[PDB]
Amino acid sequence: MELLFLGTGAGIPAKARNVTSVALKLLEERRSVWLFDCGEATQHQMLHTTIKPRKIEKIFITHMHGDHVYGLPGLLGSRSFQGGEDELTVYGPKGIKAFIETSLAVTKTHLTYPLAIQEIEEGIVFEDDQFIVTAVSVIHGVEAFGYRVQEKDVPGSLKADVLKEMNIPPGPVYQKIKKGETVTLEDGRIINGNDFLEPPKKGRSVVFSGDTRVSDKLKELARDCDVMVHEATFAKEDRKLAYDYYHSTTEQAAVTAKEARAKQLILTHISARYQGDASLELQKEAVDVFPNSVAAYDFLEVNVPRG
RNA sequence: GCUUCCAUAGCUCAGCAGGUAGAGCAGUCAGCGGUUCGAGCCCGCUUGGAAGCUU
Ligand SMILES: [Zn+2]
Ligand SMILES: [Zn+2]
Repeated sequence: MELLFLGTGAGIPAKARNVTSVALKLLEERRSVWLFDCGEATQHQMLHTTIKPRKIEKIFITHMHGDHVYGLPGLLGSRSFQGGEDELTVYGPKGIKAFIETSLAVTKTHLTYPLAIQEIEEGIVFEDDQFIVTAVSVIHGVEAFGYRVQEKDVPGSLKADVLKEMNIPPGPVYQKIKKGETVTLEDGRIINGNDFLEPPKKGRSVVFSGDTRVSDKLKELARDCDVMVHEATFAKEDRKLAYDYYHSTTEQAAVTAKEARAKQLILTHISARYQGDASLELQKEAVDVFPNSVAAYDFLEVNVPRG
């Protein structure tokens, strides 16, 4: 589980930072990549990385603003052109279906893969045996969301040495014991799988805030998460600019991660006003409140470790 | 440059939901790391081959 930042810029693209797009690498977990917002030139940034368009399984959109969506028709089109076979699921607010379908029909684009566009609302957006994604409404003026990718608890390691010692040879019965199933051995021996299993390991959690003002709903959504990817468009000084433009400051994002009891905070959606040298100042403004703060820059890779 | 299939006893390609290597002849399963109880098979990356590259 890795977080590759493709775009850390707010509103209009800059030479330093391209517009918003964060990739959630799940190659070991599910052989795929999950995108969090797809602003213009996301595909272009992807050409300088190991992430391939065909590797994308689902794209989650926070809000309909152009710096988060204008990369969608190009990325979807290229995936089909690279020989895309597997399904792609676009999650977004009301308007995303109109935007994708119109931009693909007028351009005369026929996808070589199935496209599912789910117009989401506050609650569980996607759920299966491995992951559970929940969206929550955020303060931005326009219909905006905050996502949480929650990895469901994995079953504990097999006490294989215990089985080997008990004259149980390694074979296809080992995966059945790993599930906890009461197995009937070749020589007629009944054993409970759960007895030879270590305590289950707690799953990882990444939170993508999108564009938002200081929100209590976002604090609750990011409860005890491994990595909180919060937007910090402005600095501590530009507090009034943040309110009037429906955004958050470095200090505001740091207070949220502190109260949510998050392990790490990554500041994204940074204004073009602040340069490479000024980025450290923004990071230190957040570090004073929440120490494990990182001000994200283009092509930043952050690993999400397990417990 | 990109994206997709090939590299296994000096040499023909056999292999299976991943269960501890099956043959013709005078086994560092290309390297390394990871996932896993366990990797030829799964995920990375580094090497050597082949084929596509119109929104
Ligand atoms: Zn934005
Ligand atoms: Zn916005």
